[PDB]
Amino acid sequence: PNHPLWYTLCDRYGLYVVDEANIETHGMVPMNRLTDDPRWLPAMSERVTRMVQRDRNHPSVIIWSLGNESGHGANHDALYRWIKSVDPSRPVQYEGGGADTTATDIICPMYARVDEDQPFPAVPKWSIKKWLSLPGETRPLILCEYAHAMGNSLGGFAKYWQAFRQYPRLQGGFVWDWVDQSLIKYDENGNPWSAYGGDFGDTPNDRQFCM
Amino acid sequence: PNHPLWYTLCDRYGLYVVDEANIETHGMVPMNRLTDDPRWLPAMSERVTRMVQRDRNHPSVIIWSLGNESGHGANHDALYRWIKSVDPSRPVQYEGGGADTTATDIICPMYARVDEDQPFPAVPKWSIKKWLSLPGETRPLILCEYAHAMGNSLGGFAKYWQAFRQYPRLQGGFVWDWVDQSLIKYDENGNPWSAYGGDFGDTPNDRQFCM
Ligand code: NA
Ligand code: NA
Ligand code: NA
Ligand code: NA
Repeated sequence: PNHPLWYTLCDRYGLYVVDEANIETHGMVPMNRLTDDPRWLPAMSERVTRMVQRDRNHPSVIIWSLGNESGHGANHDALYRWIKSVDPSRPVQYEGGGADTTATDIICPMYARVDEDQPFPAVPKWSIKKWLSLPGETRPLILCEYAHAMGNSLGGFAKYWQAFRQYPRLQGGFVWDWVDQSLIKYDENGNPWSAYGGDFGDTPNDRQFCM
Repeated sequence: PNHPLWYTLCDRYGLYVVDEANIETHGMVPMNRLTDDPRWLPAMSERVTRMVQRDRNHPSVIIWSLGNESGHGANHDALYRWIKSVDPSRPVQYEGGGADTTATDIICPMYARVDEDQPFPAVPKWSIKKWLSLPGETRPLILCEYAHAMGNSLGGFAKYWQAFRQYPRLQGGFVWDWVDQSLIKYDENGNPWSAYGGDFGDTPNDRQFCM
């Protein structure tokens, strides 16, 4: 969840907001180790419930998210249902566990391609066009992250938009992402320069992957 | 309906048969002028009922068809339901009226393309990949006619097969069609040559379109 003023400004200027619980357990092995453990349900529930209690009156918020990259565990199912019960006015989405689990109203993959399947075991990233018509699938598809804009990038962006416009149930997505996460450092003169991962003696690091 | 020996041979050799009623009213304006007229129901019913009564024991017949290019009329709905009631063992398909009407268990367009929509009013031919995922649509898609093999043709045939293999619910199609409808004619010498439309004094005609 963002700074409270962010919602107010989105209300007044006009932007659709996905308000997202502060839950990411990307580093766990497997990714759902904590989110499937009932002993972590209380901690997780507070991050969902106190978000809804704070933000539910903002018109700009149109979708709740259960967090990010925490696999899919039973705690997600529990908290999905809690929101649907407490606030029927907004869809709930969550990408973990394959983007189309029982804890999401919206098929919301990250980095699924327009035409090409990426059939990883357990968590495949189908072509977005194919995903829509998998037997029994009815949900709309909106990418929670796509067109990774790292450095000299956004190649093939037009291909997404052509498909967004042709397929009613492909309703767009969220580019990853808005702003380079570079920090300002100084040399011996007093000249500012853009510092990324590794430039503060930090180790292990993932380097320029913040930008 | 075919010569009775056809079904026997398809039973023994192993081919899947779509058995189709002898109903085509293509030249009406509009196409359903007869099939929506309750006075033509008796005549239509006998073409459907008598086919089912003849052929229902043949294992090779796996799908019933209500005919071809006769628009979509209320008589089609009546007869669709008569088959479903009399023989639950086989799906019913019918292409008229836009290939996805209430009178078909299978989306069965003729000459719908792989990626390109052809948005004709009332009876659009959506791209087959798009058709699958239209809001609310659940049925499988099998083209009753595709890849027009007229003379030097079948360009793009591979594009169809790639999509059939990638999309579970795209379950193939029927090429149009098997055999050139040329006839053997003779001249002053006694030369056997191949004759198409018009070569018999017949007027009006549509020429090489029979091949
Ligand atoms: Na769309
Ligand atoms: Na990053
Ligand atoms: Na298929
Ligand atoms: Na023809």
